Amino acid sequence: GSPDPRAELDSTVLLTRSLLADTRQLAAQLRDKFPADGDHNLDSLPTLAMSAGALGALQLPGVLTRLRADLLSYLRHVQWLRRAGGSSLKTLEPELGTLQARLDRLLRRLQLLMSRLALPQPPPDPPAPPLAPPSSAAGGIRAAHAILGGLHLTLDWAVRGLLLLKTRL
Ligand SMILES: [Cl-]
Repeated sequence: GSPDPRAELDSTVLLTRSLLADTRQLAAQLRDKFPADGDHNLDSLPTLAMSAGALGALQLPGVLTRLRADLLSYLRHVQWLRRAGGSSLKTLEPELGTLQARLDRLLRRLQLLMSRLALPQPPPDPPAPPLAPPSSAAGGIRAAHAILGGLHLTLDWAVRGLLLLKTRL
């Protein structure tokens, strides 16, 4: 019948926590093999909003729209890593492929949530051009740290924001 927004957000948050745990684990595996000297970023990754606090029903559609777009970008980046990241990342498979599959399951769940709740859905933003290959083997590893770290942070803020928003429903 009519969906219970609170229960739908609870379910979505549970699946997001799962993906967050898979991402944290792969990031630790990557750092064990290729230690990193400080935080790493990529220009082609979305900007983290870290939007928590003053989160009410009014913000829910926007939070979900933004998370969908961010996760799609992260998916493209994971796919690129597996494709052109370089031989150095071969042992991160099959874990990176499994992460990609679970990221797809979360995207489907978000689309289902927005449809069931009759929430306005975004206009198709033009797909970004292809990602260039890494400039070097070390550049590919830095990119992997940036992609996994950024995905971790995106999912952490999604959990936090969606649970704070749920408290006002
Ligand atoms: Cl799903």
